[PDB]
Amino acid sequence: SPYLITGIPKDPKHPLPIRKDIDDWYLEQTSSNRIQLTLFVEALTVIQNRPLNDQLSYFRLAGIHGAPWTEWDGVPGGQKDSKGNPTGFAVHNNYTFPTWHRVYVTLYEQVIYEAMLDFIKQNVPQNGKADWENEAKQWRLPYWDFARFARHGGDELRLPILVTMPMVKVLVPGQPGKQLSKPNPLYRFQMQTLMGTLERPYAITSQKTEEHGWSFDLPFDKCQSTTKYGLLENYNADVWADGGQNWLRANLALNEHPWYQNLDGWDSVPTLQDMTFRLLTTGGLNWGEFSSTRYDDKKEKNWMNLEAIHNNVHNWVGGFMFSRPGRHDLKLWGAGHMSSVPVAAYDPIFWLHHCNIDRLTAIWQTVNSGSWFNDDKSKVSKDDDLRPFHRFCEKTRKVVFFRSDDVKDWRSLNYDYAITKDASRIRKEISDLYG
Amino acid sequence: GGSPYLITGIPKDPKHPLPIRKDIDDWYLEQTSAGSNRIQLTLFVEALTVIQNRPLNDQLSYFRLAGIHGAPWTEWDGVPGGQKDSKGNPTGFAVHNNYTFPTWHRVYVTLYEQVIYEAMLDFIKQNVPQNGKADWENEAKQWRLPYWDFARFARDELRLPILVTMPMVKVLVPGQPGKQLSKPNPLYRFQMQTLMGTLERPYAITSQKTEEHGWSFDLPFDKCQSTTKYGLLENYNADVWADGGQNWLRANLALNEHPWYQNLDGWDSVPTLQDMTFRLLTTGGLNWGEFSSTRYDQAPKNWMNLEAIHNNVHNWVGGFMFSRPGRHDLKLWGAGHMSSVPVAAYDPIFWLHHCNIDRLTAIWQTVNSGSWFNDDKSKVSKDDDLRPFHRFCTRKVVFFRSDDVKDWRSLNYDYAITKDASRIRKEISDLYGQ
Ligand SMILES: N[C@@H](Cc1ccc(O)c(O)c1)C(=O)O
Ligand SMILES: N[C@@H](Cc1ccc(O)cc1)C(=O)O
Ligand SMILES: [Cu+2]
Ligand SMILES: [Cu+2]
Ligand SMILES: [Cu+2]
Ligand SMILES: [Cu+2]
Repeated sequence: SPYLITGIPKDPKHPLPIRKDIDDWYLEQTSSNRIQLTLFVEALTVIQNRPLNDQLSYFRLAGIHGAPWTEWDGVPGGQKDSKGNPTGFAVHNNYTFPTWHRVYVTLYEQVIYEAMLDFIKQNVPQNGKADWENEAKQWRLPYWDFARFARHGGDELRLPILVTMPMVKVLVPGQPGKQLSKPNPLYRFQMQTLMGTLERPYAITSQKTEEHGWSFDLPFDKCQSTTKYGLLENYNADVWADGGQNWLRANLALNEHPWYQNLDGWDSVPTLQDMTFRLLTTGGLNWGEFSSTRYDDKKEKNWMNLEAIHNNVHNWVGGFMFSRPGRHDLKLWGAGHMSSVPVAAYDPIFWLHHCNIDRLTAIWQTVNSGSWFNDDKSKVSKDDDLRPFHRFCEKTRKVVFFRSDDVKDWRSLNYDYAITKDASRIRKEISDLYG
Repeated sequence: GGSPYLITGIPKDPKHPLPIRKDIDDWYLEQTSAGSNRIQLTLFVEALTVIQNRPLNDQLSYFRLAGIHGAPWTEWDGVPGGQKDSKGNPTGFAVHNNYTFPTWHRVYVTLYEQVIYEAMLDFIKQNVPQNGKADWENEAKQWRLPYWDFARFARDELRLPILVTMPMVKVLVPGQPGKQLSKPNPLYRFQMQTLMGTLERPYAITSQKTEEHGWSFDLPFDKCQSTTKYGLLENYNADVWADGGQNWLRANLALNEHPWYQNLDGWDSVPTLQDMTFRLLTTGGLNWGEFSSTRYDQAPKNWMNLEAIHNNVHNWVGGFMFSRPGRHDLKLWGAGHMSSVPVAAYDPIFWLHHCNIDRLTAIWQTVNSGSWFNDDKSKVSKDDDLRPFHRFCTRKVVFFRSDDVKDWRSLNYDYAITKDASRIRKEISDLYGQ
């Protein structure tokens, strides 16, 4: 420490590699080689199995966001949210929501790439290194396009293919023709014990949430594994230890789009795809309005801001009803990690979601040049330190925290998105995907 | 070695008179409570894991025992497979749509229970400290196959068993008090080491035809490595199909929404699964033909026979919609093994479901003691051989017959509800009455 966040280093043979749609990428891989898939699976597996005292373990990286609310990279915890409760470093309900998360996703991608290089050095024979290093240097964190209809070989939105597979096949380096089935590190994350009993100070507690005006303590302390919808009130806690990846219910929620906001008076109740379309194409919006639920409290007009859409998708992926609803809403009963700020980052889909939130931000920036922390509301937050993320400042030759202006051009972090490559094409592509 | 496997039930020990098959949730809760020694849960898990890991050429492997019922339609215990139905299609030894449905399945469930008990005794011989073997053996001798009470509200909701919904389960380390080990739960699913369509001949599991909204589909069971509940959806990548998950929330939703496949036009009301089960056990005046099978049937209203309720529960547990349905039915989309006759027995819940179907039969017998293969319709099937199941008779080995298992107690098990016959109508009302 400090861990200096840069994005994957620039290699002249690999100009601005793209973050791809994780379903397109998965099909590309499994149509037509499996080297990037193998690298991602093997590297993330290593990262997930690193110990708690390693701040580049999966648990500690996920820990930056929320619970257990500890230090990271020499930056102390002890932060409080608006309710006065313990909270993480993540920015929610402020205009730095997109930029804090832009750095967070790049940290994750960078840590994964560094683990891929270690993998290659240790497992790929000389004859194969050039090719495998080429693939690592081209790889970027895929995004989950939650607003794009899934292909058939599409009419509905879905969690990623790879997220729904408990096992995945990878290559055996230096044994061309050979493959192995391994547990898929994108399917879930689990510790070796209930997360509530981890050594101090890392234990994950239950998390108090409101449902229909009443308080419930979501039993995340009783989980060994992350779950989607697997936690239900008055179920045996042995079920809670691993409540499953109930991906059919997440898919149901995505297509039923039960927005939590009051849409009384709206022109229509949009689908998730249409709400995303409106976000990207409504004219005349400023950075404050686009970026955060903070801009307009009482909205928590025929369009919804980035953070509010993102909040709904979190709920719909993780499950947002622990207590049993009325009979007419039983089809969506169940709670899980992605709906809960303190523990959502433990679910590996968190990062894929946030990769698309970053992509949506980049699209919006592209077609709203100049709208950046400069309205009357968001200007105060422009120069906030994005703790706990450190970088080396070239000008001054100092270690400093990231600030939002440092990541205004996401290309400075050495990744891009296909959709933002050609500004002559982007408006057509937005209509093709989401209109 | 020319030796038929005789099905007897667990052997009689006079200090263990007619042990009971318990409700699997009660049993699991007891086993995991501080006042229990946890030995039966350990033995069940360890024995069923061994049985599941036996090779295909072992006829007492899980795959081969599940294979008796349906696909891949091979021989078992020297009795030839490769049978064909009326329509000309492959069919297994299982009896469906006939009045021997309950008795064929009574023997099948006993076979499973017996193989498990024998594997428990092997585990004890090899893994338990000498001075604990007598205690562990006595627990094995008390153990019987638990039943899933699909019509009883969980501790108001019907639910799959607690234990069936757990991917992992903690068991004892014999001789090391307080020490437990988490292991893959053999009741959660069954899987092979490859996709089941690629197993060595003659064992490969093929796709299975199903009709949905008037169209034929291939349910892609050949592309599954694991059994699934609801995990097979049309137009999903086949890598999802390899293991489509145990989507137990959807199964529970189906149990409580009870989308009966039958036309209920003219019915006084649409009963829940608990009320339909109540009516099965309490409607008087029915004969064995009417109770036992879909074959008897135009149909009666406000009542359903045993086999028809059982069929619905199969569909609701496994998932019965592969192709995408209409908007209103999206909440129950997805297909899985338990809804398909050829492959349902591979899902470990199959046996727990049939244990309760055996229980419901025993209860009905108890309150209908004079009705047994003795109406005009069912009488002709009474003396059917229940292939492939052998027993010793005259000193010859023969096939089981329905009359050999009229008294289930001859197989050395009982149920709490039938052992206490004096209370039985009050117990049916307390459990299942509205
Ligand atoms: N559940 C939150 C949304 C949310 C959940 C988890 C998160 O990590 C997050 O950033 C936002 C809401 O209803 O508004
Ligand atoms: N699909 C059957 C139900 C069933 C399924 C599997 C079985 O093994 C038996 C019955 C029906 O609709 O009637
Ligand atoms: Cu966040
Ligand atoms: Cu988020
Ligand atoms: Cu059967
Ligand atoms: Cu059955």
